[PDB]
Amino acid sequence: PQVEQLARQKMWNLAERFVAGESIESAIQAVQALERDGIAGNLDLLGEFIDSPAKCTEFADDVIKLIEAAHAAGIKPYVSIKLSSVGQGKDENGEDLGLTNARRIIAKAKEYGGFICLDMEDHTRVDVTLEQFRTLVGEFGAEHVGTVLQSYLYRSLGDRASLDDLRPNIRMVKGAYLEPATVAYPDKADVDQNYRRLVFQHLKAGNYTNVATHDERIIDDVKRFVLAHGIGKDAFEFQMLYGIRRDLQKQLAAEGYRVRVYLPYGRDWYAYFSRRIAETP
Ligand SMILES: Cc1cc2nc3c(=O)[nH]c(=O)nc-3n(C[C@H](O)[C@H](O)[C@H](O)COP(=O)(O)OP(=O)(O)OC[C@H]3O[C@@H](n4cnc5c(N)ncnc54)[C@H](O)[C@@H]3O)c2cc1C
Ligand SMILES: O=C(O)[C@@H]1CCCO1
Repeated sequence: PQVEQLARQKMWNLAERFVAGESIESAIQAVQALERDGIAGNLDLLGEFIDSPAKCTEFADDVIKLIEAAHAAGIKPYVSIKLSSVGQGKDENGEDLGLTNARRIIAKAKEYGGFICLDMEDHTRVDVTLEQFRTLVGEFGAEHVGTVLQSYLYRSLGDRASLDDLRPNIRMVKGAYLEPATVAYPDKADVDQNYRRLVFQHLKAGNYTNVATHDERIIDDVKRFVLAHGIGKDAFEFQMLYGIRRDLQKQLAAEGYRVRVYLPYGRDWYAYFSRRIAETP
């Protein structure tokens, strides 16, 4: 309705803190702005839990269009995908559709020297995502595909250790989803301690670690750990969501740490944006 135009625009203005815009062009412009401030980008097309196999494959094709556009602009493709957006769990001609679309995405990013992260979704998808991650590392190399472990899950430390033979690039996060006490630590102090164990164990193992958090107490303790263990500032990076603690993003880059910002865009922004709102301090 014409009467609702102002409210629709106001909601989008709220979301624009967290979402670059709705187009590939808006996302590329936002990454160029980050790079001018010494910060790297990690592109994501928004959307998840896509029901139709056709739409899952269209979504993968749109991620490929993004990778082509980034490359043509002189940006090394670094893209995060949710496998539920590209068909994970659905069979097409005897193979998992998420796996076959992820192969196409990673092959394209790798042609251009790029990288794909498999985001971690809710706990029901962890086993299949870790199985598919191991398969994809075998096909494309640990330099070209990474994944995520969530510190709120009891299983995560064991999962991290199980992956060490792959020398994998892993992003450590607290965890974005609603999870019961049989699956996830209810006490935030345990989530935060387990976060440190994941980062510290990954660094000691010599694997590339993405320290994805806006929690300054944790960030300061990671700086301390890296100093005490003689770890180079080329061996890991901090990561933050677009729009959150921009001051820290800039400060860390000025101190010579690597910083890479998760940079989402697209028309289907409601789910991601709703999680940002629910997280408000
Ligand atoms: C780059 C990146 C990628 C991620 N990828 C995944 C993934 O694939 N799967 C997954 O389950 N989780 C993922 N996460 C984690 C999930 O998004 C977090 O649980 C959430 O970001 C919690 O924020 P936090 O670690 O800053 O800490 P918190 O303890 O939640 O917050 C720490 C402080 O950060 C600031 N802050 C954090 N969030 C907000 C906000 N929404 N609004 C305003 N201030 C805020 C506040 O100052 C807050 O007190 C990712 C997080 C990051 C940073
Ligand atoms: O989708 C989300 O809310 C989180 C943050 C980025 C990747 O997974």
